[PDB]
Amino acid sequence: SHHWGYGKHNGPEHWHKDFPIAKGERQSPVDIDTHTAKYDPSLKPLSVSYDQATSLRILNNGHSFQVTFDDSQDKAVLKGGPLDGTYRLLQFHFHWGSLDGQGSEHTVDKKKYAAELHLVHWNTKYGDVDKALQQPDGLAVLGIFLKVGSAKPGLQKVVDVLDSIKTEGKSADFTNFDPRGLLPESLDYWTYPGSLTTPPLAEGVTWIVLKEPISVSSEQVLKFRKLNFNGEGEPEELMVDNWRPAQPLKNRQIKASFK
Ligand SMILES: CCOC(=O)c1cnc2c(NC(=S)NCc3ccc(S(N)(=O)=O)cc3)cnn2c1C
Ligand SMILES: [Zn+2]
Repeated sequence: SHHWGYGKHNGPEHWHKDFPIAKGERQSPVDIDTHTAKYDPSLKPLSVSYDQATSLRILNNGHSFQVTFDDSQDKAVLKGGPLDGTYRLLQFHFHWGSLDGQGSEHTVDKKKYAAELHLVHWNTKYGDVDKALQQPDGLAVLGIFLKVGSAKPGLQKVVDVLDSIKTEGKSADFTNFDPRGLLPESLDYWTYPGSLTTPPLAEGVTWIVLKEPISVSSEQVLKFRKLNFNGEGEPEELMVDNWRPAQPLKNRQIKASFK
């Protein structure tokens, strides 16, 4: 267990004491005001190249569940859009709510989605993720909203393994998972400079938030809500509402890839 969390005594309003950058100039997430975001005709097309992805493990880390990838070579990469050079996929994880009307970190005209998927990539010009974490352009997170409706077939393999990683520190083999199955049709996006949304809240992320949500079923998101923050044997505290709220935009502009 880590000291920080999402509760009354350790949640987002407390994080600044250990992580003073929590009150910084480029924190995430933010509200995306669709009427103030501006179309940027100079944004290059986004390239999501996930066909050679090598998934390794699925892990309950006490704040989310993550799927980890082999990032030792250019396998699954993000390029183009606002990005200079090549960003390698390291992991994905989710944020979700106790109810379908909350759970996302980003908001769209103050609308909260049921959940948000973060695909976390690092800039290969810095050689490893730890070095990338120290740079203002070290990371790129592709954010995808989840709404409750039809099931997402490409998520079901994830849902079906969550019973094996109920508590903090549990992991399982999770090879041959294809993250292409988590993507919506459209790659239309908003982009802005921001931060990690969990400690250490490092201000090194280029955010790329897709406009089109994916639909997941009520049964799929209910399985997320059966996970536990606690380790095996501690009082049961459901892993729900593991989202940081919108932070001040301050001196930033959100750009749109689309009209
Ligand atoms: C040299 C190879 O390094 C590693 O093996 C390594 C290092 N770190 C990780 C992570 N965790 C990461 S990168 N955490 C930082 C973070 C990111 C993204 C957001 S968000 N919520 O999207 O803003 C928050 C926080 C997950 N595997 N892994 C691995 C496998
Ligand atoms: Zn995240």
